[PDB]
Amino acid sequence: QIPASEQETLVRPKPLLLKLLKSVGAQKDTYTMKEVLFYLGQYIMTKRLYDAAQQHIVYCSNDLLGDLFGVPSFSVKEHRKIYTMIYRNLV
Ligand SMILES: COc1ccc(C2=N[C@@H](c3ccc(Cl)cc3)[C@@H](c3ccc(Cl)cc3)N2C(=O)N2CCNC(=O)C2)c(OC(C)C)c1
Repeated sequence: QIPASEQETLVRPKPLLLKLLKSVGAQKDTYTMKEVLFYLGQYIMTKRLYDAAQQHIVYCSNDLLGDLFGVPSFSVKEHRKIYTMIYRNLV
């Protein structure tokens, strides 16, 4: 859904997103978008923001992730919409 060139572009998270990434072991100030998604995925799995019965929805209410994305839940199927929510959180 997302072109490879766009996934491989270097970006600079704002500090709140950076906090999130660091919490699951990220160590740098800049990442490709593909790396940002890897660490966000790790964060969702670590904090169990998944739902066993309807796995395609992430539940992020009362979590830093929901404050950054501006939503209490989102569909994992919507890659462009997820990219947009992440771009809001970059310098
Ligand atoms: C039918 O149910 C599905 C279908 C697809 C996905 C999914 N899809 C993957 C994905 C989704 C969006 C993008 Cl832009 C890239 C990769 C990845 C993922 C990565 C980052 C985020 Cl923010 C959310 C999910 N993701 C996953 O499958 N993940 C999350 C990361 N680590 C995992 O072990 C599994 C899914 O994830 C939930 C279990 C959270 C459930």
